[PDB]
Amino acid sequence: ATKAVCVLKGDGPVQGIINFEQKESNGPVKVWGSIKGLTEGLHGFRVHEFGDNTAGCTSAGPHFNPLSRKHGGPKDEERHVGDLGNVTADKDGVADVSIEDSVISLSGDHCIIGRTLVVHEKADDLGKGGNEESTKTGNAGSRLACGVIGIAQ
Amino acid sequence: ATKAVCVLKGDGPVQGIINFEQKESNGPVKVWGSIKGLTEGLHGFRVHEFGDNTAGCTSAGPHFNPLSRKHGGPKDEERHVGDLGNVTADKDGVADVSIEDSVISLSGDHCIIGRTLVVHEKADDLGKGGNEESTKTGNAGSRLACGVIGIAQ
Repeated sequence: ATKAVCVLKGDGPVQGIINFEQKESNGPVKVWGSIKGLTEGLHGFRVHEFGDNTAGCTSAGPHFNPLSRKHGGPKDEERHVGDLGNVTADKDGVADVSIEDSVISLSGDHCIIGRTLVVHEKADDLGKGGNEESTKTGNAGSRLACGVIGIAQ
Repeated sequence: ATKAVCVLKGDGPVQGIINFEQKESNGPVKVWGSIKGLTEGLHGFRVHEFGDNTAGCTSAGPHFNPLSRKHGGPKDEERHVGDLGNVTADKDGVADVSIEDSVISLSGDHCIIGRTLVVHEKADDLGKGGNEESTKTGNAGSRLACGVIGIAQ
């Protein structure tokens, strides 16, 4: 029963705390928490390859894709392990997060610990935007805030 | 040949970037970089158990000592896995770091990825301070800055 947490920060007002819990080695991971300072609406929510913040959220690099596949949505078969979809911010700029995902993991080949969680400026195409970028980054736009995913108590 | 990195931040002016590199699974780990905003002198440098920054450096928890040994020094036989000794800040408050350690690791049982790196207010007396604290926390003082250790490119 591993747990993990992530504090999200950026140059702007976007900030939040996300928690992860995976009660079983091969079970689903529950991720919940909230993010504030967001514009009302949908925002891309992904895990990027590197837990490197030497240069802001940019150093986090590309989507976490352990097995080179095209970009897609959380429910898709053809996706990136790191694609968690979108989080939704209400009129007050606050996004309450509660997701359950069984592709990402807190251990094994899909372990996201030590990697970066990012919330993007724009909603995630889920690869259905109809252009190059879509199938690549879902056109989520700039990285608003991020943090390294650490082992929690 | 895994690599890792950590951006150190706190409530004060202390901040820096540390890099880790372990070219071989069972080999030593090189850690280097620099920290600024430090008072001139020795400052404890340790890896703590949790990559949890929900409550500043406090949430990082206890030393990373998966082996229940008494506090030791970097070169001391019995030391915590997480005890990296001290880093030294020059008159300008800058500490240049270059260490090589073979107890911590970027993989396996001593894997420090996902955990927190902290630089302390006081020098780590390496368990040689003469009291009961020395052998617990080398009498290192408050946590000046920290960051979660992430996987680097």
